[PDB]
Amino acid sequence: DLVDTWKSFKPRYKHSHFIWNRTELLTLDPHNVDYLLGLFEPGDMQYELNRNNVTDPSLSEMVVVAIQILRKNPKGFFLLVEGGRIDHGHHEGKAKQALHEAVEMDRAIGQAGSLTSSEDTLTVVT
Amino acid sequence: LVPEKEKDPKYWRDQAQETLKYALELQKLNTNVAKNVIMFLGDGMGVSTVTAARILKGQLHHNPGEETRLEMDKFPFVALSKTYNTNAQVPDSAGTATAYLCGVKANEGTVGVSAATERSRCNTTQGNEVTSILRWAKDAGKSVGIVTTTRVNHATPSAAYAHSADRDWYSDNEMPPEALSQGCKDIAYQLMHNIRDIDVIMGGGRKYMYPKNKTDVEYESDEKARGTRLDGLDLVDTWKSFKPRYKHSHFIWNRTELLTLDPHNVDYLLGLFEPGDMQYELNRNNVTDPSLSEMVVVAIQILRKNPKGFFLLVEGGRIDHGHHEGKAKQALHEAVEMDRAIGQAGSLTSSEDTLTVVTADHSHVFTFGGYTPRGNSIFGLAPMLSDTDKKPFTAILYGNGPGYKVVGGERENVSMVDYAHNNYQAQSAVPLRHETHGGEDVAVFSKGPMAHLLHGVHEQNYVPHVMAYAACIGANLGHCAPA
Amino acid sequence: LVPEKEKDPKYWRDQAQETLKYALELQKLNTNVAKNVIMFLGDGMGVSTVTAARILKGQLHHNPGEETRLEMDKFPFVALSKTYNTNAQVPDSAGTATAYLCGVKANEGTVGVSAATERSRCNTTQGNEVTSILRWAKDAGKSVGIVTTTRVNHATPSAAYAHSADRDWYSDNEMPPEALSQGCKDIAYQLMHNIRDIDVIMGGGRKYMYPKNKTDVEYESDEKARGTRLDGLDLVDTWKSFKPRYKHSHFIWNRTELLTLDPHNVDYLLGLFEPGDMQYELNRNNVTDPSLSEMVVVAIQILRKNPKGFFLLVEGGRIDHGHHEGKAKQALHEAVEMDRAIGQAGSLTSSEDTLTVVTADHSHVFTFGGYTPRGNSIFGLAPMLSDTDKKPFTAILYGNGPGYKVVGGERENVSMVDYAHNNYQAQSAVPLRHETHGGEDVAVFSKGPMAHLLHGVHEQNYVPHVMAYAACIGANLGHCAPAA
Amino acid sequence: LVPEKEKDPKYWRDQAQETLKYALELQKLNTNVAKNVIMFLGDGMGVSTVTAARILKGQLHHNPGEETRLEMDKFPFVALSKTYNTNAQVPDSAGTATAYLCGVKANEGTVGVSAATERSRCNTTQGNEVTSILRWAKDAGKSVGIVTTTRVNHATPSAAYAHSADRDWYSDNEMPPEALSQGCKDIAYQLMHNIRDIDVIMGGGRKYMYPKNKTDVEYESDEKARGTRLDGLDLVDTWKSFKPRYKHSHFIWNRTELLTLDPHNVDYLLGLFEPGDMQYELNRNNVTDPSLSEMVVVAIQILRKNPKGFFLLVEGGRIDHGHHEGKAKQALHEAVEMDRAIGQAGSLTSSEDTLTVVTADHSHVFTFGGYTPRGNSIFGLAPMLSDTDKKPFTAILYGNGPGYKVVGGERENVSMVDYAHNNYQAQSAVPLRHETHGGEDVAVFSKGPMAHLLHGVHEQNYVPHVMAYAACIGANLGHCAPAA
Ligand SMILES: *[C@@H]1O[C@H](CO)[C@@H](O[C@@H]2O[C@H](CO)[C@@H](O)[C@H](O)[C@H]2NC(C)=O)[C@H](O)[C@H]1NC(C)=O
Ligand SMILES: *[C@@H]1O[C@H](CO)[C@@H](O[C@@H]2O[C@H](CO)[C@@H](O)[C@H](O)[C@H]2NC(C)=O)[C@H](O)[C@H]1NC(C)=O
Ligand SMILES: *[C@@H]1O[C@H](CO)[C@@H](O[C@@H]2O[C@H](CO)[C@@H](O)[C@H](O)[C@H]2NC(C)=O)[C@H](O)[C@H]1NC(C)=O
Ligand SMILES: *[C@@H]1O[C@H](CO)[C@@H](O[C@@H]2O[C@H](CO)[C@@H](O)[C@H](O)[C@H]2NC(C)=O)[C@H](O)[C@H]1NC(C)=O
Ligand SMILES: *[C@@H]1O[C@H](CO)[C@@H](O[C@@H]2O[C@H](CO)[C@@H](O)[C@H](O)[C@H]2NC(C)=O)[C@H](O)[C@H]1NC(C)=O
Ligand SMILES: *[C@@H]1O[C@H](CO)[C@@H](O[C@@H]2O[C@H](CO)[C@@H](O)[C@H](O)[C@H]2NC(C)=O)[C@H](O)[C@H]1NC(C)=O
Ligand SMILES: *[C@@H]1O[C@H](CO)[C@@H](O[C@@H]2O[C@H](CO)[C@@H](O)[C@H](O)[C@H]2NC(C)=O)[C@H](O)[C@H]1NC(C)=O
Ligand SMILES: *[C@@H]1O[C@H](CO)[C@@H](O)[C@H](O)[C@H]1NC(C)=O
Ligand SMILES: *[C@@H]1O[C@H](CO)[C@@H](O)[C@H](O)[C@H]1NC(C)=O
Ligand SMILES: *[C@@H]1O[C@H](CO)[C@@H](O)[C@H](O)[C@H]1NC(C)=O
Ligand SMILES: *[C@@H]1O[C@H](CO)[C@@H](O)[C@H](O)[C@H]1NC(C)=O
Ligand SMILES: *[C@@H]1O[C@H](CO)[C@@H](O)[C@H](O)[C@H]1NC(C)=O
Ligand SMILES: *[C@@H]1O[C@H](CO)[C@@H](O)[C@H](O)[C@H]1NC(C)=O
Ligand SMILES: *[C@@H]1O[C@H](CO)[C@@H](O)[C@H](O)[C@H]1NC(C)=O
Ligand SMILES: [Ca+2]
Ligand SMILES: [Ca+2]
Ligand SMILES: [Ca+2]
Ligand SMILES: [Ca+2]
Ligand SMILES: [Mg+2]
Ligand SMILES: [Mg+2]
Ligand SMILES: [Mg+2]
Ligand SMILES: [Zn+2]
Ligand SMILES: [Zn+2]
Ligand SMILES: [Zn+2]
Ligand SMILES: [Zn+2]
Ligand SMILES: [Zn+2]
Ligand SMILES: [Zn+2]
Ligand SMILES: [Zn+2]
Repeated sequence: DLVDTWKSFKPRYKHSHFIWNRTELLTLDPHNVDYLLGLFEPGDMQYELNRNNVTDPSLSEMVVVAIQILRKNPKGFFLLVEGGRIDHGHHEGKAKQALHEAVEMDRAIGQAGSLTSSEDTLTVVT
Repeated sequence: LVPEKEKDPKYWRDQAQETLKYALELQKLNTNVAKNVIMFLGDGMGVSTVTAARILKGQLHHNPGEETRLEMDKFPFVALSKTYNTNAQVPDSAGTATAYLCGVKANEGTVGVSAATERSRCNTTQGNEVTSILRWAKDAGKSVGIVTTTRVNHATPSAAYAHSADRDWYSDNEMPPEALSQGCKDIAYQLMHNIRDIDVIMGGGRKYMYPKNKTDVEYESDEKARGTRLDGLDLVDTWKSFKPRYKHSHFIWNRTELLTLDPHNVDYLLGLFEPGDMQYELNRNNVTDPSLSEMVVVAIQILRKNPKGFFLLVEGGRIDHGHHEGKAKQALHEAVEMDRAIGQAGSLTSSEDTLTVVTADHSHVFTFGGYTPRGNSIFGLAPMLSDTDKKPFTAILYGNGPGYKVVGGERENVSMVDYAHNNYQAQSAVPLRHETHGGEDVAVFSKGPMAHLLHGVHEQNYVPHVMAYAACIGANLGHCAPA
Repeated sequence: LVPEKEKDPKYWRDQAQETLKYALELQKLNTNVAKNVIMFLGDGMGVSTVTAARILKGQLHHNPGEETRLEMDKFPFVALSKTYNTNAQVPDSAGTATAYLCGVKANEGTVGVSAATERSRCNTTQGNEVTSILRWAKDAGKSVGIVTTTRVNHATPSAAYAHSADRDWYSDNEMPPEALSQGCKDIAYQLMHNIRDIDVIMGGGRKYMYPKNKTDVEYESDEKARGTRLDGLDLVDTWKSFKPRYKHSHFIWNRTELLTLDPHNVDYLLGLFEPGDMQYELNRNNVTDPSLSEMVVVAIQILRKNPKGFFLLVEGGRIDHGHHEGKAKQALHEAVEMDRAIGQAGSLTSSEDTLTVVTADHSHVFTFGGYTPRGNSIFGLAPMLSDTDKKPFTAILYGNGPGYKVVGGERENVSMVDYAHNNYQAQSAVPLRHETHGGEDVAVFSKGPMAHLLHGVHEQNYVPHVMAYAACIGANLGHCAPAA
Repeated sequence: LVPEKEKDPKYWRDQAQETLKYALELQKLNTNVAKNVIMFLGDGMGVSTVTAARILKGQLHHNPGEETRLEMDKFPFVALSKTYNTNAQVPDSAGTATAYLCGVKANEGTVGVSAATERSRCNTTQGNEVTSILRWAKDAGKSVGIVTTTRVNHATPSAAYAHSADRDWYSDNEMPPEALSQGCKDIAYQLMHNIRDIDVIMGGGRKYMYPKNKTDVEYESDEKARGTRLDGLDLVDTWKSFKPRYKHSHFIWNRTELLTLDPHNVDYLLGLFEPGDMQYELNRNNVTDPSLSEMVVVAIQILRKNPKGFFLLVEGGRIDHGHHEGKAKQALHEAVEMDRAIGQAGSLTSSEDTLTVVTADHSHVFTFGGYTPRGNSIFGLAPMLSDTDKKPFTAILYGNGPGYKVVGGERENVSMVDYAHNNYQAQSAVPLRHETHGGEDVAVFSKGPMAHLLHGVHEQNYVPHVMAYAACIGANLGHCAPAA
């Protein structure tokens, strides 16, 4: 049980949670969780156009609380964000899914820009 | 002798009431968290050895000796350790090291494996390994150190990192060809491969790292110091290879390089100062070779950096070898030198966040006593001759060992020899090439967070469990659990 | 050997974590007032003696041995005691007794006096006497008891009541004329006159209580069992003559009497079962004489009456004698017999209000090694022969003593002999008529109220200062003061 | 007593070469960054006070005393401090405090200001304030603490936080209406207002914190213990209000509360244990008042939470008062208390990252002499009588102070009195109500990072410039600068 293994490796004076649906994500107090495991689908998450608004979060919703947690460390943070279903949309030849997957990551890039500062945060998009 | 102050009862009552005051203050238990964790292992340092070593330390200062306090005599909490191996009543060096380093009593001649393993048979090893508190530390992000005066592949240090079926398998030169075909790796090879980020390693075992017949740097004129690996490998080069190229790693081999260093500048240290075991403190080279205290100091200085702390294992080895030769003056002087290291380590850290543990793996058949007067030199004689053979005898006597001397049915008249010599072998009851271990319990000295948990008569494997629970490392971490 | 269950790492990991769990609950420290105090003194039972005895107690049950838990092993708190005398690096039975009973360290050969007293000089006694915890207990209304298997005027029990410049002055027959003329009195006389209402006295030494040449009540024909006193006093009668008559004072001398008595019915007990010392537990007459455990239970049942509590000094006395003789089997069985009495005391008292200490006055040069296999008989042999002279050797070996045996040249081939005998003397390095003591530290075992006050490496005389603090007796009553 | 080992030349040579061996290893200098900085200020601890207190500490363990080693004696590096003020030759507690805590020498009676400020003239305070190492430490992000046995608004502690033109302005009750109307605020007021986040504040002065005529928590019936504040402010409440509410800020006033706190949970501590100064340790109430070592231990445990480090100012301040009263036994026993506290601090910190400094502010005219024999009680007599008047004299003798006593034209035959008494005032050359300070130099004891920088004869204001440089706080940050 690698979810158990993930929990066990963490010192339990810290707050480790693990979640799987969107309600648990938007309920967390980011100021109060140190370790988070969010696995929301058995395989890949659905396309944004096919997302279920109640059981599954968007990419921006995940990126926002992800930044809010990582900021607590005084030494900074590193964050890797993958709008990685653009590729799956192009592979299927469904350009309407690929472009909507791209717009969603751009919305996320805008949210990340509001939660950090150009003066001390470097953001690379490629 | 009788000091004048000890003839006054108020002195002994004043002393006991101060001790009673400190005992009451110790009720405020230290329930902090062991950010750092140091274990001092006196090899063969039984209860009889610590008392004689205490008397020796004071006698070096022209005091009677019995009233001296060792550095470890100042640790607040003392326990007794049942040292027996799972297959040996009188235990050995390796199987005990698995007990106090891994938490599992094992078989004689094995390190890092449970009792399911059989000695020298390798197809009992896989699936039977056990991990050590050194591994538990690094897994939790701490730094780790191995400092010793024996070889780094000797039985006691090897239980920190290795999992071998025979303690004799130093390098692959010392292995049977059957065991190579089964695909088993010697201890020296295992030092550089199981935990590839041991920050500090200091001790001996230089020739088990160089290819066979390759000359040694310090003793080129000698061949018993030559390399031993049929591998043709170079584990010094190999050591340097698993560290990130941008980190500061050094490798030293003499004393000058040790003190030359900037601890604030080294991330990974490797010191191998002799081809095999390091020279007795009483025989050490001031110029070329460091002492155990010197090595402990820069070891702690390097390991102090890690914000999550460190674990350090110091083995005051060669206490064991001294008794094995029957030369008690060497074994006692090795014990006093480890006590200097306990003192230095006590100042470079704080008891508030550093749990330090001092103990032995087993004892020896070492005794002393002839109703000797107060202040009598620990290597001196009893006041009376034998009421059986009208000859003097030394306070120190061994159960067995090479001190047995008989000039044809006649036990040696000791007033004709230098019994206070460094290499003198006190008499024994049964002659052997080497004096044997002892099955009696050993003492456990502890100071720091949760040091009070080592309280009574414990099985030897219980020791690392406590040090694990205090640092919040290993298989149980409920000490850091806000209940 | 390897027992099957110990091949699993889960067995050691589980067993250890249960020991950790108990040690964590030990943090909540017993701080109640010691209503009762019990001291067990294994005379000469050093660290190496207790382990060999631990193996013996388990091998008498057909188990390997090393995994046995002695009744004293179950005690929560262990400390180490520095045993040296003011006068001696390697201490004796008497000077150490003054340390752990009177709180002051003294010269070898003396009891109940400071180091200002010089041995065998009587004019050095007055002004330098030190009192015992057995007296501090009595001055606080507690009942007091002394149970031993040596003479009741031996060195160890006599520190609780006597003050002498020589342990050797058992009766007035043994003192020099200058000592008698100088005013001081023999130890046996002191047992009846110093503190004249000791509740329980048991052990040997009967021949020192009756006038000279008085035939013993047991051995009418044994000369050496005849009385010794030149005084003429019947010290058993002097004992009877000192008690309040509205109390029941019984003198007994055999085992049938001891178990005939009704505890809740007898107030003062003096039981002297042998002329000299008591027989070893292995040589003990099952009919005429009682075991030490049988004496401890009868002693306790009499001493629980007093509402204020009691103090009881028990002495596994003949362990020291066993090592002095080279007979490891006798010394080891004496130790095991004392441990049985420890568990006997743990069932008749509660650790809630009873502080129990088990320790020793000093050690011996007794060892056992040889890399013996797991489960090997403690009296058995080492697996290998001597690589020097090809002949085997026992696990148990001594430093010095009468076990030395070179047969006109070579040392004895012990396959021809009886090394498991009760009276076998294991080989030694230096031949002596009597094996000597060890200078090493000895172990302290503590359970009960404030037992945690004995924690590390301590001077020997620190022990009664702790017992007297928990019991709220002696010089310092701060534990019963209005505080916390 | 002439100890037998000291008659052997090899003993002194073996020892000297052992001292020589250690000094050679000290050449490997400790040049790490001083994460923590601790300063022990022995108020009035002259050079003669240190040797006298050293002999005292050893004689409390039944030793001769002169060979005894104080905890401060074991400090590696020693220096001398020129203690004069700009105002005065023989300095005072306030002007020196500005020197060794703010790095600037000042006029007597003026804490926290320079020599441009004239004493009692407050129109000269603005523009002349100098900040302390405690403020530099707070500005660097470190926790800061103040532990003393005097009022927390006394001269020595007030230099760490206040800027005042007069040491006598404890509260507004003791200020002149000119200085109050001119706009200046009390040391007590500045304690809660200048640095509002001082983590640990422990000592005396409970009365200078509460409105006038409020009764004390300890001594309700004492009129002299009632509050003094004329502006009606509960400064103890002002303290709590300035801290955030999620923080654990406690305030305590007796020993039971201090030893009951869990340091891991308290964020800001304020301990005020007496209305004014605290009792001498020889007069302390073990039930209601903590010792100076007990306060130092808990303070270090709280300040240790900060990852950036901490600064602690400890003041064994009543050494100075004991000398002023002419009572050496009090002043000497005050010093031994600070030395015990120094030993506790060295147990809770490491020399690898903690620079500890022990010094005084000035000395007294206290001497001991008379060619006393080895081991002579420091409070005892000289071995001979006077050549002149044939009466004995004590080893301790003062230059001036209340000890001056002539029993009608002739000085007092001290064989009639208790010269060893706790309150005995040894005789002086000139009668005064209070013994005066001394102009001689004091010692400085340094251990930890860069401790070797305090090396020779130094102006007293040099001390805080070294401690700040080692901790990378204040003006010069060159120790943490990257290159070299
Ligand atoms: C999202 O996950 C939470 C947590 O598992 C769900 O809440 C649980 O719901 C079940 C049944 O409704 C209850 O038995 C549990 O007690 C609930 N747990 C908690 C912590 O609230 C929630 O129902 C899930 N929502 C969706 C839409 O899947
Ligand atoms: C300790 O080891 C160092 C390192 O090998 C020795 O310094 C070397 O000395 C030789 C000739 O003296 C030079 O060729 C090397 O270049 C030196 N190496 C370094 C790293 O400086 C040093 O001599 C040794 N000291 C002793 C006493 O053996
Ligand atoms: C043990 O050897 C010593 C000498 O080393 C013997 O004692 C000496 O004997 C000679 C002649 O018999 C005397 O001149 C000396 O005065 C003796 N004393 C010393 C201190 O040398 C001793 O007798 C020997 N023991 C035995 C049992 O033979
Ligand atoms: C134990 O001692 C008692 C007392 O001396 C013995 O009992 C008495 O023996 C006498 C004659 O031997 C009888 O006349 C009494 O009736 C006995 N009294 C009692 C109460 O039995 C007893 O014989 C001794 N026991 C042993 C086993 O020696
Ligand atoms: C020690 O004594 C034993 C027993 O007397 C010797 O063992 C026997 O030796 C004979 C021949 O010497 C064999 O025939 C027997 O079988 C042996 N006994 C057993 C039980 O095997 C032993 O040889 C002696 N050793 C020495 C060095 O004297
Ligand atoms: C030390 O101070 C504490 C706190 O003020 C005192 O504890 C209080 O005692 C009073 C009785 O005088 C009780 O009514 C309070 O409930 C107690 N408070 C707490 C938090 O327990 C304590 O009595 C003082 N001790 C001394 C010796 O003065
Ligand atoms: C100082 O006082 C002491 C005693 O107070 C005087 O010495 C004693 O005087 C009495 C009375 O004559 C004698 O019995 C004692 O023998 C004297 N000595 C001692 C040690 O008590 C002493 O004479 C006084 N000195 C002066 C100069 O007044
Ligand atoms: C949720 O899903 C429904 C069904 O596709 C859709 O009508 C709606 O726009 C989605 N978003 C919401 C409710 O925010
Ligand atoms: C390996 O272990 C098995 C155990 O079933 C044993 O039978 C076999 O002999 C071992 N290997 C060799 C080469 O002996
Ligand atoms: C080591 O130093 C000591 C110091 O005096 C000296 O006596 C000894 O000869 C030296 N030995 C070596 C091997 O350098
Ligand atoms: C003790 O008694 C002896 C015997 O006469 C005597 O010579 C000596 O002076 C006495 N000493 C003391 C201190 O009483
Ligand atoms: C004790 O009684 C048992 C059982 O009757 C007997 O076998 C044994 O011999 C007796 N004890 C002794 C020492 O004889
Ligand atoms: C300050 O005021 C006092 C009187 O209030 C006066 O004597 C003094 O000269 C003034 N000093 C300055 C600098 O104004
Ligand atoms: C402090 O404790 C000591 C301990 O013996 C006692 O003698 C003294 O009277 C106590 N004093 C106070 C004021 O509690
Ligand atoms: Ca989902
Ligand atoms: Ca070398
Ligand atoms: Ca009988
Ligand atoms: Ca108070
Ligand atoms: Mg080893
Ligand atoms: Mg005895
Ligand atoms: Mg002051
Ligand atoms: Zn792709
Ligand atoms: Zn070993
Ligand atoms: Zn060994
Ligand atoms: Zn004894
Ligand atoms: Zn004995
Ligand atoms: Zn001052
Ligand atoms: Zn002053």
